[PDB]
Amino acid sequence: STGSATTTPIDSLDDAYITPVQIGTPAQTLNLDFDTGSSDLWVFSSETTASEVDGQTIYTPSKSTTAKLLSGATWSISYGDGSSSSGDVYTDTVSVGGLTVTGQAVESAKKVSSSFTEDSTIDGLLGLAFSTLNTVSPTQQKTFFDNAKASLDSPVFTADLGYHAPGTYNFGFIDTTAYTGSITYTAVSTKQGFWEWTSTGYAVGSGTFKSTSIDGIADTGTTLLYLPATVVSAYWAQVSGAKSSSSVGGYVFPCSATLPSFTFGVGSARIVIPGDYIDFGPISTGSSSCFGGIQSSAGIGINIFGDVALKAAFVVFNGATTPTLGFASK
Repeated sequence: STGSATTTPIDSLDDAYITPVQIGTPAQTLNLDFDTGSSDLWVFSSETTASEVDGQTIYTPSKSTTAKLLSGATWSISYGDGSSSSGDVYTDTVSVGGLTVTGQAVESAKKVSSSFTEDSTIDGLLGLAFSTLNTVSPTQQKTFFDNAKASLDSPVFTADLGYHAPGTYNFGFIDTTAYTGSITYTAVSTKQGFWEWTSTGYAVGSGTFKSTSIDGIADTGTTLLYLPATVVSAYWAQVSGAKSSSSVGGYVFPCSATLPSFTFGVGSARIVIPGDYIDFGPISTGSSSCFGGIQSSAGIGINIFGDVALKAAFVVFNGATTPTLGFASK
C-alpha cells in the first residue's frame, strides 16, 4: 500500500503545516500537524474542555462506529515550546492520503494549553518520531507510521514541504519526480526517539563551507532551524543590523535587509536554504524589526532541523530495520 496527502501552510509565514486525516466511520476529517519530533496522534475532541476549543474541528468518538475506548489508557505530553495536552484514548480507523490503519490509537484531548486553543487551524498532531516516545500509559501505543509499515510497499515516508506553498507527505514510496539530482542518505540514531542525524557542516551565503559535525533532529513540527550559537552568530554577522534580542527571544534583523542563504551538509552533499526562507517577518504588526528563521539551540539541549531547513529539501524518513534519513535538493 501507499498514501499521498497534501500538506498546507497554516499562515503566510509557514509557521506550521496541516494535512487532512480521516478518522472513524463515517470519516471525520481533521487537519493535523504531522510532527516528526513526537510520537502521539492526538486530536481536539468532544471531550476537550469547551473553553479550550476555539474554532478547531473536533473528533467525536461516539459518532464513529469503529471507535473503541482503550480502557484505562491516558496520555499527557509537553512540547519543546512549552505547550501541552492530555486526555484519554480510543482506537479507530485512521486514513492518510488513501492509506488506512485499523486500530490506531487516537488520543482524545481533555485539556490543551493556550497555544493550541489560540491556533484554530490545527485540530491535533500526528507524531512520526519513534514509538518509544509515545506517552500513552500504561500501554505505550504505536505511531501511524509504525502501524502502517508492514503494509507499505517500502517502509518509508517522505516530507516535501513547500515555501509559502503546499507540499506533500507520501507513505510507502519515493516519488522520483519530486526532487533533483540524487538522494544522499545519512545515519540515524534512535537513542532519544528522534530522527537524529549528524550534518557535516555549513556555509553562510557564498562563503566557504565549514566542515564540522552538527548532531540534530529532523523535526517537521518545529518551525525554525535551531543550531549551535557559534553557527548562528556566524550567519547573523553577515546581516547589517542583526542582533540577538533577549526581549524578543532571539535574533532579529532589519526588515530592509536581504538575507544570505544558509547551506548545510548531508554527507558530501549540500542543501541550500535560500535567504528568503529565513525571513519570519515583523516581530509585531507594523514593526521594522523582523524575526530570524535561524536561532540558537543553546537553551534547548538539541539542535533542530525544523521546517526552515526541511522545506529546502525532499526528505526521506527510512524506517527500515536500520533507519536512515535521505535528503535531496528540489
